[PDB]
Amino acid sequence: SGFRKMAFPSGKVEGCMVQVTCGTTTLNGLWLDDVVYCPRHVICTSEDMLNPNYEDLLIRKSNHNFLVQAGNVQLRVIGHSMQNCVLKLKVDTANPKTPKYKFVRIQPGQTFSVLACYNGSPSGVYQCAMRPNFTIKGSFLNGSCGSVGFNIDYDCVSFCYMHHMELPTGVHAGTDLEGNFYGPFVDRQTAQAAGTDTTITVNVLAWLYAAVINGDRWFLNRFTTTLNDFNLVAMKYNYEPLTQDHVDILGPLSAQTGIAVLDMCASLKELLQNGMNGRTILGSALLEDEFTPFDVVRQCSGVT
Amino acid sequence: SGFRKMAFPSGKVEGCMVQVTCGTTTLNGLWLDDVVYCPRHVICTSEDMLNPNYEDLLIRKSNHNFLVQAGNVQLRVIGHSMQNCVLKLKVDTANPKTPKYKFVRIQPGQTFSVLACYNGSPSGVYQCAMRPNFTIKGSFLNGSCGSVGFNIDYDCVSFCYMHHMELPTGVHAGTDLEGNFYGPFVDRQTAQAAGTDTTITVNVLAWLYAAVINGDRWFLNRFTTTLNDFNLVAMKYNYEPLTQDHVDILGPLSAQTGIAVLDMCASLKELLQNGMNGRTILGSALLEDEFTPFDVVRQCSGVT
Ligand SMILES: Cn1cnc2cncc(NC(=O)[C@@H]3CCOc4ccc(Cl)cc43)c21
Ligand SMILES: Cn1cnc2cncc(NC(=O)[C@@H]3CCOc4ccc(Cl)cc43)c21
Ligand SMILES: [Cl-]
Ligand SMILES: [Cl-]
Repeated sequence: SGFRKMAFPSGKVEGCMVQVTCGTTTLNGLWLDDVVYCPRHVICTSEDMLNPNYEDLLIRKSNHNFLVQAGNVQLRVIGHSMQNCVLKLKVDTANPKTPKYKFVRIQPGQTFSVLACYNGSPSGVYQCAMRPNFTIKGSFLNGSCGSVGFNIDYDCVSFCYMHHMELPTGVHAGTDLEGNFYGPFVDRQTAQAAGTDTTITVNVLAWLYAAVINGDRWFLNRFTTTLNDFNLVAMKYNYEPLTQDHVDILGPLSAQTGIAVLDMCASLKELLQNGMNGRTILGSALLEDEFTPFDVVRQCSGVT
Repeated sequence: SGFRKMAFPSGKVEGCMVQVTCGTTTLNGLWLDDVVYCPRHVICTSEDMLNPNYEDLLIRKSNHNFLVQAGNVQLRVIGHSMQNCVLKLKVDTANPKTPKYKFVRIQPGQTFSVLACYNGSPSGVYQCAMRPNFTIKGSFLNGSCGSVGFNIDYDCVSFCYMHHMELPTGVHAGTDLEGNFYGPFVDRQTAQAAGTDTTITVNVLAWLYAAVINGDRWFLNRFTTTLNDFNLVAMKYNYEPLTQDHVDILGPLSAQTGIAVLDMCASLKELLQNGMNGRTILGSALLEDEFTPFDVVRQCSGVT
């Protein structure tokens, strides 16, 4: 028992991290096969960030202007191209530590681990979720750009995020491994405000099932609700609308605990309306929404 | 910016995990050099756990009764010994992935990362702290025994914990890499209740400094306190007494933010007395105590 904000083991992704330097800018790159992926703003000065024409800035850069360093040895860049907001630097050596991998674009509500890096060196690993406003609440400093978000399916690493930017409000923006930003953000130092950060209802429900599985049962009540009834309360609390797909997704957790999905919805409805009353659930004084129903099943069953 | 419960990169420790089987019991082992460390209860049946005489049970076991499997290849056990509550299985091959390492016994309040494993395979990584009652609030299931807790100092892994047991209240108990349990726990299936789980005051103060560093400043007040005055309030809230050593430890965070340690103590004193009033600090509705002052500095400066 016990339920923790758990990240995937990072070793497979640590073996992919490299340092990319272009001129006076140094960020992280992801080395898979003979390609190094990094944010295209590696080609900018802090002044170019204000209004960058990336296609024009890139005309002035050649293969030798990109200094790629894996560990403490230099990689030879034999080609470079821009795919959306990422640069792909073709090197002459295939990464020997390249794991089985995929590039996936995730939906809001989905969770992933992040291996925060500085100068191609991993500093830490943590779990976060793609918010409904397409930002992430990470922990990134200057030099952390190029750090990646991922999920592991036994031996296959599914890369879903590359860190690019920090909005004025401290939240984070980035792209998938094809260079397409999550949400409306652009790689420009311009005022970009995120939209409403709603709560991922399906994830809160999954976390309430993890609490019942791990012995926290105080919040369980004698009521039930309907999808329409629960969604009226959820809207009022800036919770995402719950769909029949989310109910289906919760099916296995509902089977494991014997608590019907709509009964758990009524438990959540009362927690929203009454508050925690100074109580905690899985060591938390707030309703956690960064555990998907798949994460709950994986952690509670011990998938390796 | 952004402040997350961050674990150390786990790759160095993933390369040490092996599966240890003795009879019908299978748990995890830590392979460093030509030695495999694992909990001594690998030699017990679920019935032996009730009242085990380990020295007697071990008489019946030979080198060939310990099946050590690294990845999918078997290791040859050429010796075995019991050190306190751990078994050291000498193998004929030195682990090629053995990192630079140390065995350290940590004090309560200290934090470390845990790489949870099942059948020698890493399933996840998370951060936790040695509680003042010498338990940890981990996430471990049946088969997770032998999973280790560690800290990294650049390239040196300091192993501080091996998981052994789950108390009836869901909390966790284990030993250091010398086999000595943290606290009073014994490797017996007997009623063992943990003592008071007090809050690690120095860690809460360090986390309040991380909040000010990352822009959460609402809780800052116009008051100051003394060590004696703050400790009267802290005792009443089951907070650990704050010492001049803890004040000295906070010195650098105090310098970075310009907020005197005793001023932050008064901020904490008011949060304890008034509550959060439905507000959050670093995305938390409760005062987090599993970040040491060293963790705050490391994460906020990006030590790799
Ligand atoms: C500067 N900085 C501090 N903590 C950060 C965490 N993550 C990222 C950054 N970096 C940025 O956001 C830079 C700074 C200049 O403005 C822009 C504009 C667009 C883009 Cl794509 C990147 C950036 C951080
Ligand atoms: C059974 N189990 C379930 N979730 C666990 C998480 N961590 C550990 C265990 N295992 C144990 O605690 C076993 C079960 C039998 O009782 C004892 C007694 C002493 C010792 Cl050292 C180990 C154990 C877990
Ligand atoms: Cl910006
Ligand atoms: Cl027990």
